[PDB]
Amino acid sequence: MKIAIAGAGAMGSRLGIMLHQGGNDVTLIDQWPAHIEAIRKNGLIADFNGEEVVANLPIFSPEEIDHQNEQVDLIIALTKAQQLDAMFKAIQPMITEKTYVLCLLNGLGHEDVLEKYVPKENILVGITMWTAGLEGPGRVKLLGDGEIELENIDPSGKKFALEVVDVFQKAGLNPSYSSNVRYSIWRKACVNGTLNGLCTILDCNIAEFGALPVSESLVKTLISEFAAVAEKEAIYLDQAEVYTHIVQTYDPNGIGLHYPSMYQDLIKNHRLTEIDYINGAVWRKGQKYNVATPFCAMLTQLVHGKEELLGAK
Amino acid sequence: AMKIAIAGAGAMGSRLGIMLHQGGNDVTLIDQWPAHIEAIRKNGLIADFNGEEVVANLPIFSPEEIDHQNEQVDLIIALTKAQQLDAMFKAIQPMITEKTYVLCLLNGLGHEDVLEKYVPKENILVGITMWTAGLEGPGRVKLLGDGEIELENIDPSGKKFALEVVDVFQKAGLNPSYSSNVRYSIWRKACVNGTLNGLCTILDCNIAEFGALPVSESLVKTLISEFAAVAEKEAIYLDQAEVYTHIVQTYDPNGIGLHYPSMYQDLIKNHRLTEIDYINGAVWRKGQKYNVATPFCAMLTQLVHGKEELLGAK
Ligand SMILES: [Mg+2]
Repeated sequence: MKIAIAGAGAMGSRLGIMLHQGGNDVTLIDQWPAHIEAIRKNGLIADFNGEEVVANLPIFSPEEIDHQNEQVDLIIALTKAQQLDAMFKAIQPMITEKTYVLCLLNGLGHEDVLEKYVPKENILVGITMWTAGLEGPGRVKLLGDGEIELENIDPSGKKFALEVVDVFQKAGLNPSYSSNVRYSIWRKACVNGTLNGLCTILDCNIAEFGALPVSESLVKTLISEFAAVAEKEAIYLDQAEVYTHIVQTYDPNGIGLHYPSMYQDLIKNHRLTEIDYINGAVWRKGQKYNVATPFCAMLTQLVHGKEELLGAK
Repeated sequence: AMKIAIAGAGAMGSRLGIMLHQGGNDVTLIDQWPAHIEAIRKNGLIADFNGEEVVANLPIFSPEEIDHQNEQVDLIIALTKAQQLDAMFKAIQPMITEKTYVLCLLNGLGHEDVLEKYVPKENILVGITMWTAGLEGPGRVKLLGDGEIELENIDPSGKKFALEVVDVFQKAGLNPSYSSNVRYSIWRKACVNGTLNGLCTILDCNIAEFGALPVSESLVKTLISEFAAVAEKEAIYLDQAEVYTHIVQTYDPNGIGLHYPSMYQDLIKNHRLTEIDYINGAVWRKGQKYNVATPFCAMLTQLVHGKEELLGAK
């Protein structure tokens, strides 16, 4: 298999090394100049389970890709959501009608960007439980075990999804085909589409939010909107268990006393949030599917208003 | 001679009471303030009325005292704040018959929905009072200046009696007029107050700061649309463009742009409970009964109530 890894961060580097070792043609694409230079000069150097592994993998920045580059069977997308479109536009010369994409991004709706570059039937989604650390440019620390669960988003993509599993198996990645990955991503986005935005706007921690008399109605209204949109994509969220899952976070002996990650980005660090890929994505989908998602719409607008007020970058 | 009960005998109710008494009407005061009841029972209601002392020996009762031995009245004038209106009208029911009308003088939206539990819906009038009144002490008010009252029947059957109330108020010197814009102006005002108030409160910012946001147009217009959708069901047709234009004009730092709206001062400055239930909460309540979606009103109401709880507002 010819594989391009779009985003050669810690996870991308792990996957690249392992797939290389498994006998595949691997090309890295990355936006960190020092990292690129280091890999070009000394190879990708991994502290891989106490053993040094050096892999001489081709690497390019997106601006360097053109017609001359080799075409690939699979692109593994690790590029963060806000650079995804730009990354895929750059690597277009490497894509044919037969090219598949495995999207390993967090959050929702990435297939709307990806379908501009690749048929929908060619899109796979995955979750990785591997860990990885970058020690510096061209150097990664790889420890522990893990696995990758993946799923075709379109029923025509099943055969190739199984072929990616086989490739990943021979590379030691511990893959499985799972009919639950899209559901788990939807379910997680639900969690991230409640506490994140609501704590950020109201300015409070998780247990403080949970204790509000309005918390039940706000959370449940938001879950229902995620569920209404997900249903159009043949994902049927268990709304009662999603609610039970969120209610458990309120426990002060658990993470109750923590502030959610969106609070940390915006309120603590004045950085732009992930809202466009959570409630913003449900809203975008609702608009295309003629499903009303007003709480997601308003929460998205309020968070964007708050970002601008705090001069978030 | 109309029999008139004043529900809420504060400074304004006291003005109306005295003046309607001077016009020869049969006035009864209803009030929740014990010291006020005691002073009025001892010495009558005392007004410093344009530099002259006027005393009016009016009957006065607390709501809990009212029973079927009390007089049944032609008109109740409602001035009790919204938070106590329901309990006030439940208590004064013994004074209401099928022929009793209410003139609601409260600020804000949707009070007819409480009143109609106690007074026939056909008999509800709404008005705006431009008079001023001050409270000097229990049973003692200070009345200066001029004013007027504009009023309107809510139900088309209430028109003749509304006109009769105007006549009564005219003779009492209250400068009344019948106005077919009263309900509209109340809706338009609530619409304005249903945007910047909750939004600046939740986001923590002033009016111009809010206005400049790239989401200000979308937030404001969606909220306006919800107000208009529900008003339409009650045969009030809001000019959504005019309302938006008014809101944009508030962004001007030469005008009120640098100010914070009243709800912000209530909650964010003073840690006091907001009026949200009688603005966005009222649109939301009506929308539910009319099968009209009002989700921005609903969410904004819940967020404001959320913030009240977080700040320990009282
Ligand atoms: Mg700005």
